[PDB]
Amino acid sequence: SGVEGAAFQSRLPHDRMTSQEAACFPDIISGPQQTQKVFLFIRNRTLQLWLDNPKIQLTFEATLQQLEAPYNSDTVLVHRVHSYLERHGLINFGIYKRIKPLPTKKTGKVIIIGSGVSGLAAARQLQSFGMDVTLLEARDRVGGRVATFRKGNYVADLGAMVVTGLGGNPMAVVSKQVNMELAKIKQKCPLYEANGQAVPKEKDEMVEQEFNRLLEATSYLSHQLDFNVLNNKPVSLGQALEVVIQLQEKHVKDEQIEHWKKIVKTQEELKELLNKMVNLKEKIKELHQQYKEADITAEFLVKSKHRDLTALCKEYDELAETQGKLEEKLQELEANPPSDVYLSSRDRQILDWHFANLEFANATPLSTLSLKHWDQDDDFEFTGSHLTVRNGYSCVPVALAEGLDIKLNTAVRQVRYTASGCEVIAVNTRSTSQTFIYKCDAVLCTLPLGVLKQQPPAVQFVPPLPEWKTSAVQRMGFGNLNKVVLCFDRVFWDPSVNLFGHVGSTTASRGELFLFWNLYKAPILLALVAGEAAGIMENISDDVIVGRCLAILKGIFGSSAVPQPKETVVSRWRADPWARGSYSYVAAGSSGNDYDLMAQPITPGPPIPRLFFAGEHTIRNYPATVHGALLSGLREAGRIADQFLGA
Ligand SMILES: Cc1cc2nc3c(=O)[nH]c(=O)nc-3n(C[C@H](O)[C@H](O)[C@H](O)COP(=O)(O)OP(=O)(O)OC[C@H]3O[C@@H](n4cnc5c(N)ncnc54)[C@H](O)[C@@H]3O)c2cc1C
Ligand SMILES: O=CCCc1cc(F)cc(F)c1OCc1ccccc1
Repeated sequence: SGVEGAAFQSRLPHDRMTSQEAACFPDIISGPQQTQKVFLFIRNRTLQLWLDNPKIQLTFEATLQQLEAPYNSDTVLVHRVHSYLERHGLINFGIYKRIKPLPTKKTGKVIIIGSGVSGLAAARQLQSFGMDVTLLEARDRVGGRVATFRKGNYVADLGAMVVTGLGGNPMAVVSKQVNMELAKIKQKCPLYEANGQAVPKEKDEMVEQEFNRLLEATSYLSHQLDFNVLNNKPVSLGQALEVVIQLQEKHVKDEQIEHWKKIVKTQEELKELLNKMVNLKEKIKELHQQYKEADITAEFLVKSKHRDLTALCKEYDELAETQGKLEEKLQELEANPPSDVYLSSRDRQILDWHFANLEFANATPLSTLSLKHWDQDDDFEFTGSHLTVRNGYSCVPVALAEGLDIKLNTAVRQVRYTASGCEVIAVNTRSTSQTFIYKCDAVLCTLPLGVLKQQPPAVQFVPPLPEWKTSAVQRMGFGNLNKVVLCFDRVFWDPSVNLFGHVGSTTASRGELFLFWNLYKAPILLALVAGEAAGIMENISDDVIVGRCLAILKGIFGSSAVPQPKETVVSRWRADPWARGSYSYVAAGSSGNDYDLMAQPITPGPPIPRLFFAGEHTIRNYPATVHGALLSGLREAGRIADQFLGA
């Protein structure tokens, strides 16, 4: 349906109130059911008006004018619902044409640290709400971990590049607003072994299905058998995977043992039977000779010796009847051995590609992921196919930056917060002698988790952050993932596949250049460096790592088919001082709850909150994504306005 679709697109149940709405509308939840349904229709229709045209501000008046009778008669309730949706960034978010120009006198000063998607999303909200907002950004550009390389006709994303399903995804709104060219990813992904040979289809399917089985077994271990703690330590996904593989190997060795036992027993029966048949020949050879050694006692002696001879001969033919039914049982047993091994050496390498793919998705070696919680956010996945941004994902933060007071090359060094306000201290990255002091009423920190983890600290908080916050910072995972960009003047790969895989020769290096992406107008290939390889490869110069790419590609397509690239770029996110990694993951011994702790604002001791937090590491249901960063900025903007302008 139409207004039901609007609730779904806003990640809301179309036919009941959320807890958040119950808090804000307690008179509605406690009142008659009929009025609750009116509430839900006003809410849903208001979201639909916005989602149907997110390029213009949806005002209260225009909401009222487009509601049909009887709904356009309860002016007060319509206003209450519009205001709530607006305050929480469910309408009039992103970048859109303002109908009401900005209030000329501001109310409250907010310093936002970092001009990534989360800081930008919050900044636009707070500016719309009539506050004085300034973003301090250490880089010479906005976007943070959205970072697009552009040169000539080449476009390639070094950070985020994939939009997950559009159903429920706020990026569907921003896409319309910014005019992103999205293109669905084709799922075919042929694999090539380290020698460049294609993986045959049957081995590809067999190994993939085994990967799915192994992973489902860890989830059974975790969520049915509750094997999540061992020797007082949290079990990791990698650890659980090693256990389920050990049991598969045990199973192979057992069935092998059973099979050898069947062989041996059959051999022993034949050995015994032949020995018995041997003695029966000796017994018949002795009688057959006493049949030639030969009257009335003689005419009856032949009858008796022929009766005796041919009975042993019937005994012997019957034993040769069992002899065949045994050595034919032996013959098919030797021809039907069970498997020698669980995984052939090549099978294992292929299985390690699927593990590498998973270390890509989580940005970290599997031995670091929480067995119990590594996929705690699964239930919030959007619907629809995934897409890539053909024109470069930087179009989003560049569009969101329009009209904001953004200070580039301005690196925050110290954040001071008291019950009387805040001071942010920063230095000019092009001239670190120049120092700046920003006074404000509230600080919104969107620093990446990697920066918050840095010891000694990059940014100093005065007073120091509370232990409950720093230990959550310490527990949470912050992974790494890198990309080699190869720009050619000609397409030598299969233009109709967006993905192909390189199967590494060893487990430890399985994430090295394991996945290639064909996404762009110009002849560009992105290769991923995942897992353990991601951090280690940053120590390799561009030319050497490009050379290793070219060797892989020369193996797949032929040495003469691969020309030298015209431009190359290599990300080093861990070594990047303004990121120190790629994105959070649920580390063994962490949980979704640490994401809630990260989102919690700080209040100076006895008072009102001063220091606020946004960023991909602060949103439990959508971590490590652009949409989660965006949602987190909208959330903190609502919280800050509630504090400084009233709920
Ligand atoms: C390699 C890679 C691949 C990814 N794959 C995807 C994908 O395809 N799709 C997806 O949805 N997500 C993906 N992600 C994740 C997504 O890009 C991030 O989750 C999101 O961009 C983070 O936004 P943020 O605002 O939380 O942080 P950021 O974008 O990092 O914003 C923080 C900002 O603070 C700035 N800053 C740092 N230190 C200071 C300081 N001292 N003073 C001032 N400013 C400072 C930084 O420069 C930055 O601009 C990927 C990320 C990477 C790096
Ligand atoms: O390039 C960036 C990938 C990072 C990433 C981190 C997430 F936490 C969730 C994502 F959706 C995601 O991006 C697309 C993706 C989806 C599934 C598996 C792998 C990647």
